[PDB]
Amino acid sequence: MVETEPVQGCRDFPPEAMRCRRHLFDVFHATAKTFGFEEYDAPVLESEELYIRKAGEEITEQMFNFITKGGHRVALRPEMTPSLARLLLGKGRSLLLPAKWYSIPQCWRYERRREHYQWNMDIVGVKSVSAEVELVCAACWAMRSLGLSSKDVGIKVNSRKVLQTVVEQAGTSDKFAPVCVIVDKMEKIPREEVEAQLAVLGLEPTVVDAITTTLSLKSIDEIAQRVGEEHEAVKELRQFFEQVEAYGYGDWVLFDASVVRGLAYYTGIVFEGFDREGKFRALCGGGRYDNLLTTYGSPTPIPCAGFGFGDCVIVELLQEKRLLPDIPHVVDDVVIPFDESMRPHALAVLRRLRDAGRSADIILDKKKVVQAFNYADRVGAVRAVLVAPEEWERGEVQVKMLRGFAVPLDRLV
Amino acid sequence: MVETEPVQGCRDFPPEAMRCRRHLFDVFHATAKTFGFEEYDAPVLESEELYIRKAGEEITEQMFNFITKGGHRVALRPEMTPSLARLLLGKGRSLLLPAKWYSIPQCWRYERRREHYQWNMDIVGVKSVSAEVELVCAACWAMRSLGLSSKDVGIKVNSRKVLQTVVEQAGTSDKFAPVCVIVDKMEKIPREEVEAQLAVLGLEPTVVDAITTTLSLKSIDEIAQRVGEEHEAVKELRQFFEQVEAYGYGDWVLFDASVVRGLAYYTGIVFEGFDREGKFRALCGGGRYDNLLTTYGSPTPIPCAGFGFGDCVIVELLQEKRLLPDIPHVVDDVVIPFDESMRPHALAVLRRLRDAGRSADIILDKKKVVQAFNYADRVGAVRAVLVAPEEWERGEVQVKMLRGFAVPLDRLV
Ligand SMILES: N[C@@H](Cc1c[nH]c[nH+]1)C(=O)O
Ligand SMILES: N[C@@H](Cc1c[nH]c[nH+]1)C(=O)O
Ligand SMILES: Nc1ccc(Cl)cc1N
Ligand SMILES: Nc1ccc(Cl)cc1N
Repeated sequence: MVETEPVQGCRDFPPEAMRCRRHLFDVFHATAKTFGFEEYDAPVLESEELYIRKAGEEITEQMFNFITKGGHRVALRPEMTPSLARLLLGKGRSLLLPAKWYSIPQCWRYERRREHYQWNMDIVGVKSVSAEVELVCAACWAMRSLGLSSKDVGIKVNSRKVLQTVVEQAGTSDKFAPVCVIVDKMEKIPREEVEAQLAVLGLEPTVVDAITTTLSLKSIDEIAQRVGEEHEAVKELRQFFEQVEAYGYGDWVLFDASVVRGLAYYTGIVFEGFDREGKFRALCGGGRYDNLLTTYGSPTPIPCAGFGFGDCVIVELLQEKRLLPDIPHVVDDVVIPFDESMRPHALAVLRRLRDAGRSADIILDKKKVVQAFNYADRVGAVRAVLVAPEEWERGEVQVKMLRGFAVPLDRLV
Repeated sequence: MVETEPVQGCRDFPPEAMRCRRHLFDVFHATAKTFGFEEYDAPVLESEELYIRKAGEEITEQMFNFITKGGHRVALRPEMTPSLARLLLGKGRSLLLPAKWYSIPQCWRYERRREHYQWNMDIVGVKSVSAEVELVCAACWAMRSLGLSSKDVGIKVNSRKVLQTVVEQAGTSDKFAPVCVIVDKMEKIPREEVEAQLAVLGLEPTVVDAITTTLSLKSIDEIAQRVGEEHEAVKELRQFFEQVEAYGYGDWVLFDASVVRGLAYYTGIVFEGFDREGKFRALCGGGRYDNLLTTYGSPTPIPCAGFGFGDCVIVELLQEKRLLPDIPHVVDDVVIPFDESMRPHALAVLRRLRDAGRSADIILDKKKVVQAFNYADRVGAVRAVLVAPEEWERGEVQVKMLRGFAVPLDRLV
């Protein structure tokens, strides 16, 4: 016998599971269309150097990578943003801006799940916080579309520019991205573990204190005290909250100075979806990354912002809230030939039903009417169309609503 | 600068290209729904042993495979059918039959394109030729849905049981699959090249002659002469053509004794889509594979049939026929704030438009009304909604159909 289980850390999607996945993706697609985003895709296989950012990120540490027979360093993508940037950089100035691009790539890791799907939404060429507003609104929209409300979830919001200043004032920008990465672990691991990693980086106790203090500031007015009420970060966050309020999602968003995210390239606003019961990891996460494309070699800086919204946590949350009823398969009609002699006519009928835009099966193998009705019920047919000899000569079939009257063929549809 | 081109043999899908892909996939999805097929998926990464069939197949020869760090032999799938079978075998008798499963997996190869998408349709648990009929009808349906007609394309049809007999009568079944694989190359390479490979296998000139002769038989009546009018293969092919005729696609299908296909596991009917101008490779291909699941270790034999329908040839054909007009992006509304002071109201309006199921952008960065209208035109907006101070106090906005009247907010939608 052959191994029936999938490769380590990977999921099979038989029909029942695939319907659940579809329910989720329909929402991501529908939301992207509602917000004017355009679909794109790129190869799951990318060059390894595309991710070599040298900042101690988990996403680069846990790369599912290998070498081709031709000796090329490749990887199954751990995230999409680098593919996006590559695509953007290749377009250059033929690319018209602003651009709003989205996708639902499978992404991979190696260390426990080794793949996940991640809805990516990104706005490109928009300097202002209106991009982040739109992005954050898209994510709430998606969650509400799935049945969640502001009671169930929210979106925490911060700016890395705050911490940028404190790192600048205590020194060298080259170390900022590495620090954000370490400081991201603060919620997870003890302060002792994070302090030591920051000290290992070569930062002194003075700057570490200031970092700690600023992560634990509770309101935007407190950030104004420490940084100034016209630090670009303050005006931006106020603009952001004002705009989200005006769109009607003020109950969904809030400030949190502890939110930095684990990715090196964020420069401005960052955000995280969360459940309001404290039970699950981040539902999504994102932010502004204005320098990435400059780092990839762009002559002109390209402002960007976006998020990723995984397919795991959201599903667990929806299951907990009882918002993932299994929805069984459906089909409009099941055509039932009275017997094999009636098959040709049954096919003709099947053609008519399908030509009208209906979803229709025909009983394929040899079986009794009563077996076929049960079969019809099992596949979730709305209607069973029995094709029998007597009715056929009257130009009719027998129709029976499952959720048996004689009907003229033209009336079936 | 970073490498902007994708990894060797792989395609990028920027928005313009992705729309073309979507047009094609919408059809595969829509067709699968019309025919009552159910979506499934499995990991692109599968165990290498899953494909070790030892019959000299191109699909196994050209495997994009590698070794994990844990020392496991894996591969990026060259086809889906083995994943399907694995999924089916794991379900066992909890699986209800017949089952009609479909997917659109990316599949890979290493040798020139190294990936392609392939619509897979498969019927499971159906002994009779009604499965093949349905499958063949689905493929024609798809092609017509894309704008092709019976003038443009057809589906060639044959049975391997014919050749099965001739191999049996001249000898040992273990060699049958290898022979089908060699005989598949007949159309491509010289008869001398195919003869030598069959002779290399250990088959004598007598059986080779008989093979050649039977591949070049032109009608079903000629196969009846050589094999008998009640060879199961004759009755099946007549049943098949009778049923396809009755469904209304008789002009789309025909017999061809040279069609064997390149895959080892086919046992009964096999078929190939083709363009009637002789310009392109196979558009799709499929057949019955009644022993595969027995070979994977099933206690009870499971009848199966299916096809794969690639995304390359079909597109070239549609391009040649001028049936792939580029269809530009569309969005219902573009909300234009008169200026930044109007942004909050513009957002509120944006919310209303989207709540009504409309697709809507808002101008995100700072720009002049006339720039924003041009922007609206460039994104293919059906309508531009200008939000200006004077109209706002009258409870109105300015609306202008792009494919400027004042309108009350409640009337916008
Ligand atoms: N790539 C990020 C999400 C993102 C998309 N765009 C910007 N950020 C992640 O995996 O967390
Ligand atoms: N796997 C086959 C197509 C197929 C699906 N089901 C049966 N056959 C191919 O790649 O050609
Ligand atoms: N980056 C990433 C890739 C794959 C999985 Cl399953 C999880 C993460 N976090
Ligand atoms: N099996 C296969 C896989 C990938 C490509 Cl691009 C082509 C083929 N034929």
